[PDB]
Amino acid sequence: LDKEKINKIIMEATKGSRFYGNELKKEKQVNQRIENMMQQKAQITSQQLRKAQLQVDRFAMELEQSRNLSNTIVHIDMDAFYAAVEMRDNPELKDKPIAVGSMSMLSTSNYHARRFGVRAAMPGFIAKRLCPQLIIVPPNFDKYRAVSKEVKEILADYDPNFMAMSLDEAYLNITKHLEERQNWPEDKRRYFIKNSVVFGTSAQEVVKEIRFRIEQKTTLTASAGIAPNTMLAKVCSDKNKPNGQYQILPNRQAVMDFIKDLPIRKVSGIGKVTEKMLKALGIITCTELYQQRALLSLLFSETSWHYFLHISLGLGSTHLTRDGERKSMSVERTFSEINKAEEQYSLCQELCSELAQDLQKERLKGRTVTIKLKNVNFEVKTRASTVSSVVSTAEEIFAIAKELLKTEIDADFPHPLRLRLMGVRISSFPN
DNA sequence: GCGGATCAG
DNA sequence: ATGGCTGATCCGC
Ligand SMILES: Nc1ccn([C@H]2C[C@H](O)[C@@H](COP(=O)(O)NP(=O)(O)OP(=O)(O)O)O2)c(=O)n1
Ligand SMILES: [Mg+2]
Repeated sequence: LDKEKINKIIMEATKGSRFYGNELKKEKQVNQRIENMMQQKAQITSQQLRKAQLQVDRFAMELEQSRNLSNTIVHIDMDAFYAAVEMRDNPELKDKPIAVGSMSMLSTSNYHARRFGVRAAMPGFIAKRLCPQLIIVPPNFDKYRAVSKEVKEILADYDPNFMAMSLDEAYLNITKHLEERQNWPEDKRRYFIKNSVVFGTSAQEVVKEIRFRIEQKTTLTASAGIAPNTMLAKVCSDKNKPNGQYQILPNRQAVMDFIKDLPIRKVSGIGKVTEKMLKALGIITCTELYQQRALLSLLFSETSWHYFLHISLGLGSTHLTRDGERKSMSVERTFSEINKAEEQYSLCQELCSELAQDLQKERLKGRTVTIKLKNVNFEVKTRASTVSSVVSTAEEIFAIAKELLKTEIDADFPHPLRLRLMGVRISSFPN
């Protein structure tokens, strides 16, 4: 279906909804935040812009001098992961469009179904408008976890200190392995077909191994990115997707050749809002981001333009820092409307218990309980409280959450809170 | 330390 | 009729 034809059908089915109303209310809150930045741009002198340009360029010269091309970074991302698993274990779905999820929401969709515009985080009922011929299969998360365990076993060979970003996703540092691999016999890098095949000593080949072995072991395809830093690897991982690789060779020129015309949206970290904000300054590509680096040092905060500059120069992380200890744990749930207050407490109590049982698992305890309430027009509130004593049991959490919830019900009194979603988070763990 | 928001997969 | 979850972080206050 045509790109014009898609955005129309959604607008047809979506217009008038409670959800839709909130999306406008958000888009207005966005556009206002744009217009303010513009009214702030207007009041910048050529002198300030100059003073900035030297400040940024002194920093940029520090970053460029610290650049590091000596590491080899691989990013693996499974192709249509949940869909592919369901396709794998049901041939009848192979030549056909599908989506994993419910009528309420979709986790993913196979490439047959994207051609109709159905994708992740789209509700099922809308995807059925975009394609009535769509088969929605409920998610089997346990299978997906098990598949992930099968691939993480492979990936351990090449980097034991690899880090996984989800089930389908993982960065690897293959520098220590590529070093060892140069002087390996063909016997140590031969794999039989499920007849025998051997793979080369190059980075492109090591990754072809990984992708091969995965397809043998799981009968599923993955794409990969090869580059000197994580940020980069992550971008090219999506370039030849599905079932394909891409390398940025470790030399300054090749890096910059790619960056040159790369849209900012294709970077991990730059989402829809930031795209629109930077688009409002005529910044769409990564060289335009470099050009305006002075302007960006005055409009955005220190951490933001620092980040933008790393991106501008094609820098990123080159060692995979081990997964640190968690800083929060949470649970939330959607339901058909709840307005009777006693039911809202009972639900809060259930979420609080679940959250308690999750902490029990990891033997953690915290000081800051935070509820989350979403009403039937999709407006989200959060309410927190921090306590002196560390808490952990179902009761203690509920004790604190009950009061926070009370404060809210009393606030609208006599009106009932019309909730569609409630949540409970705990945070502020020890040092 | 809080609440609202963005982003990721 | 049906518009998800969990965790991390940032911005402004
Ligand atoms: N919003 C989202 C995004 C992804 N997911 C799940 C479904 C995906 O199969 C899995 C991995 O996401 P992903 O790598 O971004 N894309 P996916 O594997 O579906 O296909 P490709 O983008 O690799 O072609 O996370 C989700 O449940 N909710
Ligand atoms: Mg994927």
